Amino acid sequence: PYNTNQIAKWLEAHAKPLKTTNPTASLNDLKPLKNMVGSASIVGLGEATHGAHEVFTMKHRIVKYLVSEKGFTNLVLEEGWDRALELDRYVLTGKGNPSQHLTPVFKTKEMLDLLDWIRQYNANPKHKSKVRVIGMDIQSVNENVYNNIIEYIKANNSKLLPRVEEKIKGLIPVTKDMNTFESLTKEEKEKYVLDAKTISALLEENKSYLNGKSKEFAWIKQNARIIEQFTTMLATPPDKPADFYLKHDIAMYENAKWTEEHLGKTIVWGHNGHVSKTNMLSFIYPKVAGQHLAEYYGKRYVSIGTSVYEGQYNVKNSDGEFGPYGTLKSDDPNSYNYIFGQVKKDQFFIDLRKANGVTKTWLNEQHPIFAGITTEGPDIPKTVDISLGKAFDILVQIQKVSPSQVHQ
Ligand SMILES: [Ca+2]
Repeated sequence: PYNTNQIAKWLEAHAKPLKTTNPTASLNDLKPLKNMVGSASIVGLGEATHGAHEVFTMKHRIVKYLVSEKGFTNLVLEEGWDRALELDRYVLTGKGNPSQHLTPVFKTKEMLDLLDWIRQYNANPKHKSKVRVIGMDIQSVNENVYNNIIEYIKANNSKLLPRVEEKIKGLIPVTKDMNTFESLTKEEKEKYVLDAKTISALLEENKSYLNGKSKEFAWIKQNARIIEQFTTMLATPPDKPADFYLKHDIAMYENAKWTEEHLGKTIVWGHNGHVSKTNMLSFIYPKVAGQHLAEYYGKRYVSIGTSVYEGQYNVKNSDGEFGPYGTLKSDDPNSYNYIFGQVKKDQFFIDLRKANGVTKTWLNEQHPIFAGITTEGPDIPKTVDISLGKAFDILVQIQKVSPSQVHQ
């Protein structure tokens, strides 16, 4: 019968102290991460919640470390693939207005500082590599995605445009948002699902007449893949309600995999529930992106999760408004939050894969942990059971958080 008070002492002796959560502070305290990450090709970096300032800034510091010390060149955000096309343009050319395309919950100062740092890093002649910004989410398929396909066909094989031109013209108005598409008739969604399949099929058979062995054709093909991901996910029949979510994270997984496979060492930035190696969002998801990633990459995928203890965070209230209405209550002494919360350090990280004794056993058992869902409601659990040692390879604990600095 292990003693959780002793476990908290073992954690203290093996915890790597984090000096600050300030993005501009020295990266020296992150050095222990070099060997923890090792030669992994893709690292999941989760956020305990989407509404905490310190969580965002600490993740910013890690990206910084991974980019300048471990060769990572791609940041995949839990953001729409279409919206990120504009964020990528911003960090590449400095042109555009980032906050205009960021999802509402991410329209924050921390997010804009992260993007600005990436923009700066990319314009510095001393770095022999640039960081690309990709979006793995598909809550919509705006017109910019369609124009990429239109533009590439017009330029490489304009003769093919007729076969695609208004399949996309009809798809544009119904993919502007999930509500428009799901509010369609069963027969309608299926026709659009076919229109998307056809567009992708068209690019595939005319591969040789479109400079198919190139890296730009790879991009185009993926852009078309996004349309299929969106249409298929929302064409899910009512007799299989769980498939909406299964397909959702299968797509995010595919987009994160596509990035690593075509662009290199990648960083998957998203919620703890989407990068964990086990399903902690089982109350809605049959499987999450992180399980597909671990399943395909094995030791090539490293999963880092963040955890909290005390403080306040932004969350949507009983009226559905996003604000500083979240208050952490790590009252339960059996939860990972309370236990890691007893470590006498403001911030620290640790390699869960290196745990020994009872701590190792305890990490492989199911225990309560703050869920961090963006909405607070009667049917939304505030905590969920999870095996920390199975969900994450590395844990970063931040004892006190405050609300993200959401634009006003
Ligand atoms: Ca999320």
